[PDB]
Amino acid sequence: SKVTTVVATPGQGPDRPQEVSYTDTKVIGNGSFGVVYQAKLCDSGELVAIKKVLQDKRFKNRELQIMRKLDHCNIVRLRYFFYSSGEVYLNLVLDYVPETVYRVARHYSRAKQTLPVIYVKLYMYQLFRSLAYIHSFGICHRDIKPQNLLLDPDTAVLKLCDFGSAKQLVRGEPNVSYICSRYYRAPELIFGATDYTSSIDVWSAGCVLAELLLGQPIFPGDSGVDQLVEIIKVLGTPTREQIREMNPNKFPQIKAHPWTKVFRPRTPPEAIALCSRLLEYTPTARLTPLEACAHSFFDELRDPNVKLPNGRDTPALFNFTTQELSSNPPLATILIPPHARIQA
Amino acid sequence: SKVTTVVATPGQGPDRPQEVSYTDTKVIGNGSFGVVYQAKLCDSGELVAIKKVLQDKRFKNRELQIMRKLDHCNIVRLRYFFYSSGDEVYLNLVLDYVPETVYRVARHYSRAKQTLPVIYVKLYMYQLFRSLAYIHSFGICHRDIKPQNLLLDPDTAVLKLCDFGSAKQLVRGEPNVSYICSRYYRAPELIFGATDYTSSIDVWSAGCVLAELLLGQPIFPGDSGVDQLVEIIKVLGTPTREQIREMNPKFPQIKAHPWTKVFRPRTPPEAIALCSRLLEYTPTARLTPLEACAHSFFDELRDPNVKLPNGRDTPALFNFTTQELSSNPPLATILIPPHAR
Ligand SMILES: O=C1Cc2c([nH]c3ccc([N+](=O)[O-])cc23)-c2ccccc2N1
Ligand SMILES: O=C1Cc2c([nH]c3ccc([N+](=O)[O-])cc23)-c2ccccc2N1
Repeated sequence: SKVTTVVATPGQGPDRPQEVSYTDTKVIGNGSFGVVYQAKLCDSGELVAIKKVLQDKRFKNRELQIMRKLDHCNIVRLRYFFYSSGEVYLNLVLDYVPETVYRVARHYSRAKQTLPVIYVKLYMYQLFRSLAYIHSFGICHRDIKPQNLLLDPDTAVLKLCDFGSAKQLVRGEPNVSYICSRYYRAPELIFGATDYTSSIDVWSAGCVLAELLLGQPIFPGDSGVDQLVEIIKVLGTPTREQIREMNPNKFPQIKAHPWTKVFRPRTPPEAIALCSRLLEYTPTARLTPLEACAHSFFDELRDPNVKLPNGRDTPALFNFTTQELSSNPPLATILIPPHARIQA
Repeated sequence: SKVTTVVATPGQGPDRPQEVSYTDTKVIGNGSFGVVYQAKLCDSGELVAIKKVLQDKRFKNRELQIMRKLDHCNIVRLRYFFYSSGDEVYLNLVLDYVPETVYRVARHYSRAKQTLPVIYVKLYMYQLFRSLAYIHSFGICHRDIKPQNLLLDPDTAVLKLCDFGSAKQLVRGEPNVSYICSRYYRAPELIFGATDYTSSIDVWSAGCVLAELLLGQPIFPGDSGVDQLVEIIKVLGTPTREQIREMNPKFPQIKAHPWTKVFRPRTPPEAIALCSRLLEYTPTARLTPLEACAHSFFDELRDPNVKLPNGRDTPALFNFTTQELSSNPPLATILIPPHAR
């Protein structure tokens, strides 16, 4: 079988060129930006994904510069990056994860079942950790959706991926409002706001949580108008002031439709509570990623005896860094449970 | 079975209600605005669709107001309208029922690995452009042109534009929301968030429907606006800074993909030519609905001997009114062929 050898720059270490060899190359994605292949590293035999993008000589690649400064257990890792031609192409060698929340959720959905809540807790918590981390650098993902949430079935580790839309948001600087996928767009983006903040990622994460609980997207619609109608059916009509906070300079008025009426009976009240605090019209009213992690809905993950259904221990959930906690250090008293603090 | 009698107001003419009875009611759709039922008029036996929408009684329904004013062979007709309740009040629009949609017809061919015969692409697109020329002559923009809102009668090949729930009279200098129009059919200026767009957004949408019928699939798919723009750039090429200015409100620099390379071989050159004149970055550069009708791609419909594959004659295609031609009267010399009475 064919073996390709390239010389690449390490994704995060010091600039020490490495000779990398991979085989069994095969396509696994064709997203507008470029091609996403899967390959097998000759030596270790580990699987990797290679995102190949056309590199504009005009400017430096934004995804690459962002990926180079990230190092977190819940963010897909950039192992190496090198250029080729076959025309100038940037290749990003990333860790390959077997599943996605999108595929897992679809499997349960067409089997008429919902994902056990223990998994909803583990997945959402890890997503909020990854967001707390990138937001601490002022970086907004801008495309949070089930397809960009990679999962390892056995360990239950979740990893945020695809930073092709990510960007450092600077106060006072305008940003395009046409990023983010259909069902997951915050109201301010639908209204065309250009001064939105990182809280749009929080709205998107809230849509993912509601979707895992419901078994289907919570705010579907092929047009922004249809999406807003679904949002209004649940949150109610926006006050003129809330519309002002979403920013952008006439819908059939409806009242506060209980969130308890939204999900099936049995749904943990804490899950419903969390959704209501994430999916808020006013962007400043939504919980921050870190506050979300500290929410009572995730208390079970902080119990000393918690275990995965398959018997294994839960993945690392409390190894927080100073960087991660910077938005609100005091939260550590809740985020790091007593038993994770025993010195032994 | 069950018979329902209401006192309904005729869609057109003097506001004079009459008793109307209907039977065989059944849900046939669930839209965001409201349920859509089918029913049979007890007198005529004709089938009708009834759209029920919650009515904020302190204001006049815009869809109703626009519909009461429209009368065209290629626009679904508002037969009657009436109110009912469930302390909540509903406006019920009694519209003519049409058996098919371009969406369903196209899907049928698509999953059978075939494409709709071009004679139908011509008939359907021409009728859609006639309906657009008509509503635009009143300054009304549909704002949601897509396969699902194009009704079809299989036997006569008559097409009727429907669902005016997003339609609005566009007034120069007045701002309009940019979040109307469905995903694959949104003009670039809407994707960029323009608030001063014109009726030409309907033309871009119609161009997307034409390309889709020729291709067998949507031409500018994508779950985010960014993805949609990439697909648009792959075909039209990168927008000049000026074209971006005309659309109003950091992309790679790809060059124009020859339109002929876009469709399968065999595709009529005129079809390709029409698409390129509809799908233009600069909104003022796109053909007007009336100019589109007069395009050479539709010449076959103007041939005296044209017939539908099923042997029947084509539907009415030349009965233009002064209102319809107002944007450019001289086009009548092309629009109404010599043989046309
Ligand atoms: O590591 C990957 C690569 C990968 C998947 N989806 C993605 C979306 C975006 C990107 N990306 O690099 O941007 C990679 C991936 C994907 C899909 C199915 C199964 C496994 C899986 N895993
Ligand atoms: O006249 C209708 C009503 C109807 C269809 N689609 C629609 C989309 C919008 C509206 N509307 O009133 O807005 C009515 C309809 C539809 C669908 C399948 C088969 C026939 C058909 N016919």
